[PDB]
Amino acid sequence: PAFWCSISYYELNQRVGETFHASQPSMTVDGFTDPSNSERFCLGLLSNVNRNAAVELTRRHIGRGVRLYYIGGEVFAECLSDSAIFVQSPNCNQRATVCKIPPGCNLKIFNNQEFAALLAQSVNQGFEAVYQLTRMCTIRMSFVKGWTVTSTPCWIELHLNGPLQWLDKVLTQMGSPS
Repeated sequence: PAFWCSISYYELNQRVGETFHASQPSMTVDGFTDPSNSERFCLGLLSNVNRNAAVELTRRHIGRGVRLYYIGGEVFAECLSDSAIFVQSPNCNQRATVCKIPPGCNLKIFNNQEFAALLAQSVNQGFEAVYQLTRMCTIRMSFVKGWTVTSTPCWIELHLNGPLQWLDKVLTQMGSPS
């Protein structure tokens, strides 16, 4: 996939900034006021007229944030911030729980071997069963405070394009012969 994922930033229930499209296998999402580029999604420059003290307080603790890694269809997250990050990944929980990644730690947030196995099995269950897997292609992550997700001050939503494109391909193959 051209862009392995798209990342959208949120402040409580408010969408902030444009969607980040990841083209590099490794990149960071941090709270710095630097311009974003292919290797970093910087949340510090983003403005929000309706931003309260709670959100601005959290934003100051993001720091180095999180480094995301894409390899072999798998996705890993590493907490660079000195405050923890919290991930809600259906695929990860498949082994709605929120995982806490403390400072300096790492976790595989998307297992493509697990996904492939669930996909092969889901085909036998029908179109709807395969489509249900789209839910594992969306991962939410919050900075500093864990958790609805709209109740956390700073969070991002990732959409994994590789798995989604694969699901599209399979669903297409399931076209009824009639």
